[PDB]
Amino acid sequence: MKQYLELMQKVLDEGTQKNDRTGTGTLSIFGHQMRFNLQDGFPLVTTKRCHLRSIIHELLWFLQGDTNIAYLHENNVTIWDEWADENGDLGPVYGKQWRAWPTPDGRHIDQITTVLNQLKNDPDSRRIIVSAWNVGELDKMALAPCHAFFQFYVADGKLSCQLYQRSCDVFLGLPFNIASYALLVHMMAQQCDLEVGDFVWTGGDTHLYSNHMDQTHLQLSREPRPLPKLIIKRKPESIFDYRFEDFEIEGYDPHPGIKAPVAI
Amino acid sequence: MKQYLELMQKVLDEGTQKNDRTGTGTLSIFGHQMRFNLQDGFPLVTTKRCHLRSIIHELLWFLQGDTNIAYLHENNVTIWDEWADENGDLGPVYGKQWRAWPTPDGRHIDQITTVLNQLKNDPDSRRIIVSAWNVGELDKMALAPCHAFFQFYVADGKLSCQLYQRSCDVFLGLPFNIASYALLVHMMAQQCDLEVGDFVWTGGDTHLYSNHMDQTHLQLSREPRPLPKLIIKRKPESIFDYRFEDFEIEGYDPHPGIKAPVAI
Ligand SMILES: O=C1OC(c2ccc(O)c(Br)c2)(c2ccc(O)c(Br)c2)c2cccc3c(Cl)ccc1c23
Ligand SMILES: O=C1OC(c2ccc(O)c(Br)c2)(c2ccc(O)c(Br)c2)c2cccc3c(Cl)ccc1c23
Ligand SMILES: O=c1ccn([C@H]2C[C@H](O)[C@@H](COP(=O)(O)O)O2)c(=O)[nH]1
Ligand SMILES: O=c1ccn([C@H]2C[C@H](O)[C@@H](COP(=O)(O)O)O2)c(=O)[nH]1
Ligand SMILES: Oc1ccccc1Br
Repeated sequence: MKQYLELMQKVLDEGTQKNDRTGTGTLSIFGHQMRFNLQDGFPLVTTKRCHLRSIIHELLWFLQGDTNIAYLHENNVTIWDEWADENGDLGPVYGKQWRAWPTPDGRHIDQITTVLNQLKNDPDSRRIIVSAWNVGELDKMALAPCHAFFQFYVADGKLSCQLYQRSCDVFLGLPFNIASYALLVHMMAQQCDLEVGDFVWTGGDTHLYSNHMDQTHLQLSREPRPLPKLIIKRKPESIFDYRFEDFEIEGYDPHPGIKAPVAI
Repeated sequence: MKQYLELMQKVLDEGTQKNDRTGTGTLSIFGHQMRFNLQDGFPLVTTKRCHLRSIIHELLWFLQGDTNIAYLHENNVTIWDEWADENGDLGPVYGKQWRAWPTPDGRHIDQITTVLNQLKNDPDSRRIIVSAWNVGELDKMALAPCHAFFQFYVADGKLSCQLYQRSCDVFLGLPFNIASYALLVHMMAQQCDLEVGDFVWTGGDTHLYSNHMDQTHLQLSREPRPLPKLIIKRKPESIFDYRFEDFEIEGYDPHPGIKAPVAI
């Protein structure tokens, strides 16, 4: 899509050359922001084929708060395999913080229920926030949260959300990340009887890996196509009762997929 | 400043009529970002006179990590008076989280020292972050953090920083907030022997109060003037050893101050 391709081009034109944790070099920029009016269509990249299966399962998995990959495995979703230990545990990553942020006094805070309580009883609140950046638990996590913190906003009967992504691989991760949060907004909006507003993506270290340059130029040579439409075939009794089959993408006609390998 | 006036105009043209904490109505937008190349001069608004005295004392106070207002009072800084209790305590706000974030196991994490350690040993890290959004301690704070978290970035020998502000009164608080963080970047850069890069400001609920409309129109009618230059007269042995007198602003020639009252 337009916003995405503009960012890719920006990284190419303005990015500075610098490596990553003892590894592949990158071109990076710091601080960028894109806005997607969800009423204009579901923001699933069209300049390359993207699959939503893993994205949907991962989101349902996050919402359940259990950080063991068992559920992902039961559905043959392997995106977290390289980070899980022999027992399938990842430590207190995303889901754990979203649903059970541990306090110093022994309590566990359900931020998702909190946000829903706020959207229902105090929609104009300026602190409808969910943070996964639990400083005291970073060392126990298989990896530090990338999509670290998001905030909701309501105006004119529409639900908007802004995500702060501290680090972003523009080619591989960004499309996935945008789709994931767009889905969450639709789900939250359905549960609150609200229309969807804007999804605002804000990035920190936004980069392109040196070995994805040809892939980037190829995708930039393609014209974005009309965005698909997200359909939720059922209204669950709560944000925790959604099922994989409840989602359907309509009118998605992307260009062919583009493979982008990674170093180890 | 150009960026600041543009945001102010944006709120006026695109803002939605939204009410706030049972009180004064506002015009608000959600999600915006501004960039200040600190190499172009210190970002202290010139379309209205702004005083840095309280801003400097508050930052030094944040860095010391003590949340009692005693130090502020010793220097006749009264900006936190309305939120402090009879003993002058504010609960675990900003400073406490920056310097002693409590973990579930009883430890207290010094995020400022952590960040300095990162800038010195691993400047390319994509997780040089400080967060004041401690979910488990929000209820104990006099007020929920507004400038909720920030991230540093290093490229070409320059230090940049991006702040996420969840809520922002564009007229009264923003100028203060921008100056505060710009000062922090200068201090951090001096300690790490780096040049100053960009300060990126990202906002959540960005608004203008209905009773500040005349004041806004007045400031918008004024032409911004060349930005001043920040001078640090001494290089302390550490980020915690700065003193009020170490700072000096050169070439600040602003338009007259504009008073903006608040309801109670
Ligand atoms: O670990 C991943 O893997 C894939 C991946 C795909 C092809 C490829 O060449 C490489 Br490298 C990686 C991924 C994505 C969806 C899937 O259904 C499967 Br399976 C795998 C992936 C693509 C895009 C974003 C991803 C993010 Cl944000 C996290 C983890 C993965 C990830
Ligand atoms: O609590 C404040 O007060 C002042 C303030 C000034 C005039 C006025 O009409 C009203 Br209302 C409030 C402020 C600012 C600097 C000072 O030296 C002193 Br004293 C007071 C203020 C101005 C701009 C930003 C502020 C922020 Cl972000 C926090 C707290 C204050 C604050
Ligand atoms: O949702 C995600 C998850 C991971 N990554 C990327 C970011 C970096 O490319 C790499 C992680 O490196 P660090 O930021 O942790 O240093 O994986 C993303 O872009 N988006
Ligand atoms: O650094 C600061 C501190 C406070 N405020 C403002 C934001 C809102 O105008 C009000 C706080 O309202 P809530 O976000 O808490 O609802 O004070 C700022 O703009 N900047
Ligand atoms: O395989 C797919 C194709 C299009 C959209 C989602 C999936 Br998953």
